[PDB]
Parts: sequence; structure tokens; C-alpha cells
Amino acid sequence: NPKFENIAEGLRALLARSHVERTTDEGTWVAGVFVYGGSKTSLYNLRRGTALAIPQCRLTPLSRLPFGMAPGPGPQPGPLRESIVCYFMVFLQTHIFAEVLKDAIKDLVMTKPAPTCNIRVTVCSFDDGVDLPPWFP
Amino acid sequence: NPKFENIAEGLRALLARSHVERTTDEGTWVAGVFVYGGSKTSLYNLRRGTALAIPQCRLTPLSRLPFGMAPGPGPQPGPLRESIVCYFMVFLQTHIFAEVLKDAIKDLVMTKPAPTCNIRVTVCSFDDGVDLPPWFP
Amino acid sequence: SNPKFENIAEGLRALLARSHVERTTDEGTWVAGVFVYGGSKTSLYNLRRGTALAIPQCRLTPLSRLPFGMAPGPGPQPGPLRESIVCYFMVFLQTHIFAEVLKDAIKDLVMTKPAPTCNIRVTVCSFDDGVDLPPWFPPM
Amino acid sequence: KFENIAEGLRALLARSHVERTTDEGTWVAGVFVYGGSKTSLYNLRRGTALAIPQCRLTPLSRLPFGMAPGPGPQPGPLRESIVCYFMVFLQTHIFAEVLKDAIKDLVMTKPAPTCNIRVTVCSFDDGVDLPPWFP
Amino acid sequence: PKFENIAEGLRALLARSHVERTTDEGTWVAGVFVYGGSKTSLYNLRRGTALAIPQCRLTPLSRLPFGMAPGPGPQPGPLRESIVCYFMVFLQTHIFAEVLKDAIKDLVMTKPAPTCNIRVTVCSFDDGVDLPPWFPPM
Amino acid sequence: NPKFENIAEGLRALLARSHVERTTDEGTWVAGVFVYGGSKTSLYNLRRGTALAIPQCRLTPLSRLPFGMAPGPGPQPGPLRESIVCYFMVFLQTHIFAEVLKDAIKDLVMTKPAPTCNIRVTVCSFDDGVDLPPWFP
Repeated sequence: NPKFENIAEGLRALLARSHVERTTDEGTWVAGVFVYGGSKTSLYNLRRGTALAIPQCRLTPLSRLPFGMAPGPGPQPGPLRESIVCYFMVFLQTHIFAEVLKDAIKDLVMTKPAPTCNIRVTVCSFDDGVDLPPWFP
Repeated sequence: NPKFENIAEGLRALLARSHVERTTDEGTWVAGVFVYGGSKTSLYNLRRGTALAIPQCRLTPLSRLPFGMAPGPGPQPGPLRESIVCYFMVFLQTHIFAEVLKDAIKDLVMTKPAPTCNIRVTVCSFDDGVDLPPWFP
Repeated sequence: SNPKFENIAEGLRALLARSHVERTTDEGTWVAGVFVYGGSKTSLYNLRRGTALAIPQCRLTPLSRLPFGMAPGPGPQPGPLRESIVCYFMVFLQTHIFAEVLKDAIKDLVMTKPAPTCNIRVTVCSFDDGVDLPPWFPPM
Repeated sequence: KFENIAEGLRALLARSHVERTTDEGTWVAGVFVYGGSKTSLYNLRRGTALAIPQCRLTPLSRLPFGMAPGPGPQPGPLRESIVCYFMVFLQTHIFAEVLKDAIKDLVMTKPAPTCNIRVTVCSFDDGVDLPPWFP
Repeated sequence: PKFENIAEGLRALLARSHVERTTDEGTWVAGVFVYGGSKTSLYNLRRGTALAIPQCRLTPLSRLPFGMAPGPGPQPGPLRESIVCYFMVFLQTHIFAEVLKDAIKDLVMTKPAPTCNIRVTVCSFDDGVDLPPWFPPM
Repeated sequence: NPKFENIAEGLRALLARSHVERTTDEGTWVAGVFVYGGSKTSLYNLRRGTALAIPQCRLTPLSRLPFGMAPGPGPQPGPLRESIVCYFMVFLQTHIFAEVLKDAIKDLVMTKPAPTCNIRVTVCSFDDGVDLPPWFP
């Protein structure tokens, strides 16, 4: 139940502003939504909420982002150094639904208190798709 | 670490075939390379590889991939259901180097024994960039 | 009366209203349909009860089971009679164009719903020589 | 009676040289078979399976009513008749036409209720994704 | 028995297309790759093919490895063997390989499972296959 | 048993002369390399060596070849008669790699003593592909 379900319905309502295909005949994972920032807890609930709102997506677990640039060129962190900023990924079978989900998430968090309103999202596109392992039950 | 530097040397030779811009003044994380499959340890080895070869990039830790589709109608895996297939993400400031690193990684692993040769990779693009935090700590 | 059914019926009605196409002919012939399958047994049945309520101009099979398709590779294949637990039902319609409209409606409707309802598939079908469903007179 | 029908059909199918399967493996066509009696459709079903390993069959089920003979009232969409049917899935339209003819040609040589069986070809715009068998 | 029945099937079908089966050169430049079905049905088809076509050469049955595992996980070894069998037919002409493939596909099509599950593809050898010369042993 | 490993490396180095794809997205087995002659043992080690060099290929087991043409007027062999000459087949996904592997095997055995130098190889192509049985572990 909530916070997950309330986030779930929140998104469902926004996703409904658009009429767009969520799936393709190909079945390939060519689109995605990269969601990061806020706090671990705020990302956690948004994630769970997203799973309930969109059965046709696939989600990474939570994980942590590396650092970015300086300035002061002295020096940059290793490419391996990890911040405390968390993220997760949404795989989608269409680009257009991925925009709708981006907007949905951006519109939904901007009405929330911190840290949830500090959550950032962008569409990502995968040149060759991502071949998620098939499920055989 | 033998196995890491042999990898880094592999990648370097290959990346050397193509001297493309790796950085921009903007410093923006707009491109990436999405690496997955193989085994957990070979993947980790490749991630450590890339770290030493390419100081201009940033890397996530390993995490898990969800499942893709179930064949046929009827039951599909949850969005949150997680496989044992691992992935990591490489952030890059330019799209052309993302293309080059994908080509390098693919050309490198295909000549290697399994399971390393079963690693997959695709460029990815971030519509509005990824604001990785600034480093200092 | 049966919320789960009337909810579904209201869903379809809302969507069908997007396109007020001819649903019947003077001919009265069943030349088209909609083939609805997958999901779960209970979700599919629920969709069938809702479709009944929304569209008095159609006729519905009960649920039954689908056979298996192809086995991958050059090995043994399922018998033509082998039955899976995947269910289906068919909708008979007197026009091809309302069949198209109804397929879009079912599809648009279930894609917003939770699993397993969202895993229901549908396709228009059409019958080269019509289907001569039997005439009905109250028995009773 | 299963094994006389099977051959009844193979002999007619043998008149035609048409592909039964594709590389896609998709189920894009069917033959919709109904009427007669339950038993007459049941034997023909069992028979079709023996004749054609490349097809897939629904079990027997019941058909709903059509239109009222007059005014009416009209039947509900749900009311079920005692008339039976089954579906044959096929990977090619052309085979479906050939199997339709074979079935029509075979039953018209039998006594009632078998000669009252009806069949038409049906085409699925998008295919029917029958579940894969591993098992 | 089951062999001569197959042989007659192939015979009747090949007669459709009266193509050159042999060459002056006597080189083995084409094939027909027959697999699937069951081991016993495949074997029957091989014995029948031998009886119908004296101008061809046949391997014994042997097994096929697996192809691809789906997804990005573990794959089967190059050496891993399945229970699917195959055999190969060597032919001296590419056009008879096409026709024999057509005949084999047309024949199994009509047959019960598992025979109807046998697949077949033409194949082409770029440099031929130098099958050894035969002389009757002592 | 290290006999395998040295042939493995023998091939890996020759294959490296050419950068070509070993796999396609279709994943269809449309190319092959047909290897025969020498001796059963010479073929056996080359086979094992081949598997080690090319994790992307698939190998039939060893088997034996039928005979070809009679010399001169004499009676022909029956289509069934088996010789003592052995063979094996290499399934590949691309024609171009098949060529590469054919040259590599030819180049590798031409340097060895008999009977290994008597091993013969030709590329083959499969009009319709070979539907190898998929693998579910």
C-alpha cells in the first residue's frame, strides 16, 4: 500500500494525459528513463510506485552515481569513485512512452516536498537496444 | 593487478585507432555506454579495465538487470523482478567517443574466451544530460 | 450490479464513443470478429462480461483454451490437440469496421490496467464466408 | 472413425501443393468449423489433427446465437446455443483455403449430421500468439 | 518396408525435375543438409535416399550442437551436443541439390510426426569436398 | 592435452589477422567450415583447438565420410559406404568469418607434419540456415 500506491496512482493519472503505445511487436528495449537524485528513500518509493503504474516497464535496482567534473582541474576523481547520489533505470519498448514517463515523473515530483522534488529524470536512448534476459516460468 | 591492466592495454590499443574528442568545455554527461552480460566477475574485470584506460569517463558499480519479456501471452515477470545478469554504465561527454568505446569494447571481448566474449554493449544517449555530482571530498 | 463488470463496461463505452461507426447491417451477417486471449482466466472472463454489457450488438463465445504454438528448433512439436492453460474468447460482429474499433478499444483499455489484465491480447479477425450463428427464439 | 476421416482429409489435401508452414511460424490464418452435431464435429476435429500435424486446434466449444427470427427480442451477447465449433490455426492463408475446401469436400459426401457441418476461412489481422511449447 | 516406401516417395517427386545429377569432373560441390525429426525417422529417410539416388553420397547420422542461448547470459560450448541428429548428402550439381531438397521437403510435409519435423537446407561447398576414391577391397 | 591449447593459440593469432564480425543480430547459422582428412586424431585436436579459439562457433562431433567416385570403369560405391576418412563441421553466423577461419585452418595446418598437413577445409553455405536447437540451461 502507500507510499507506493499513492505514487502509483499519481503517475497513472499523468500517463493518461497521453495516448501512446507502451509496447512494440519487436519487444525490444530501446528506450529508457534515467532517474536520480533526491534521496535513496524518495527514489525507492518512486521506483516501487513506477512498477505498479507501468507493468510493461522493467526496472534496475537502486544504485549509486559516480562523480562529475571539478572545476580547478586539480584533479578529477577516479572514474570509479562513487557519490552518495542514487539512481535507477526504467527500460521501455518505445521512445514516445519514455517521454511521457519522463514528463509524468517530472510533473509528479515538482508538487512534492524535499527531498522528493529534487529528483531528476531524463530520457535515454539505446542505439542497439538492451537485451534483457528472457523470463521462462 | 594483472587482469585489469591487460584489459586496459587492450582497450587503449583499440581506442588509439580513433582520436576523437573525449571532453567538452561544457563538461556535460550527455552520452554513455551500457555494458552487461558475461559473468559477474568478467564484467567487473572489464569495468576495472575501463577505469584505468579512460580517465575522462565515469562508471557506475555493477548492478543487476531486470528480465525482459516472457514469450507468449499469459504471465510476465514483474517490473521489479531481478536477474543475475549484471550491467554497468559508462558516462561520457561526447557521443562520438561513446561510439568509439562501444566499438572498442565489442572488438575486444569477441576475441576473448567465454564468458567475457558474451558481454554486450550499446551506446546510450541522454536527452537532457546526467548531472553527476561535483567532486571534492 | 457486478462492479468489476460494469467498470469494465464503462471503460469500453468511453473508448468506443471515440468512433460512432456502423455496428449492424440489414444483412445481419456475422462477417467479422475480435479474438481476445491471454491475461488470466478470471481477468479474461471479466473482460468478456464487461464486453457483453457494453455492446448488445455482439455475440460472444464462452472462454475456452488455446493450443500451443511452435516449439523452438528442429525437435518434437506439440500435438495439434495439446491444450495450454491460456484462455481466449471470440466476439462476433456484423461489420469489419466496428471490429477494428472494438480491437483498439480493448487494447487501449487493458494497457492502462494492472497485470494480468494488461497482458490480454486481441486481434481483429474476419470470416471469408460469414458465420451462420443460429437464430434465437425465447424458449421460454 | 477418427482414422477414416484423417485419411479422407489427407487424400483431398494431396490435391494441392501449398506450403503449410512459414519461417516466421506465426499463426495468421484459421479455419472456423461449426454445425452438424457435437459428435460429428468431435470426430472431424480428432481427424483433422491426425491429418495435419502442422495445425493447432481449439477444443470444442459452443456458439452464441445470431439474430432473432423476427421483431425480436434479440439474444444477449452471452447466451449460448447448443451448436458447436472449433478453430484450426494455420501459419499460411493458402493452406487455410485448401483445408477449408478439403473439409467442405469431405463432409458433403457424408450422411447427416456430418454433411451439415460448415466451415469458413478466417484471417487474423495481427496473428494469434499461441503460447510456445518447451514444455 | 519403411526404406523402400521413402525411396518411392522421392523417386516419384524427383521425376518432376529431370536435372543433370552428375558431371564429367565428378566433383562434390553441393549438398543437402538433413536434420531434425527423430533419430529413427531420420535414419529411415537416409536409407530411402540411398535407395532412390545412386548418384549421391551420404554421411552416417551424427548429432547437432546447440545454437544460441537467448539473452546475454551463459551460452553452450562449441562442443556441447544435443540429441538432434543430421546427415549430409553430397551431390555433384547444385541444381539437383535444389530439386532433392524440394523433394525431401515435399515428402515429409505429408507425413506423420515426427518425420514431418525433419528440416532440410541446400548447402554449397566453395572448393568442393574431395571424398576419397573407392575401389572394392580384396 | 595441452595439444589442444597450442592449436587454440595457433588459430587465435591467425584469426586476429582479420577484423570481422563473428555474430549477427539474426543469430542464424548460415555459414560453415567443412573440415576433413588427415587422421582421426589430427582432426580431433584441431576440433578441440577450434572450440577454444572461437567460442561463437558450434561443432558437430567427428564422423566419417562416404566415398566419392570409382577410378575408371569399375563399379561405383553405394551412397552408404563409409571411408575411414573423418570430418567435422563448424557452424558460424557469418559467411565472412567462415572464410577467415578457413584460411586460418589452412595456414595453420600447412606448417605441420603429416598427417595434420593433409587436413582439408572448405567454406560451405546453407541456403536456408541451419536451425540448431536452442539451449536453455
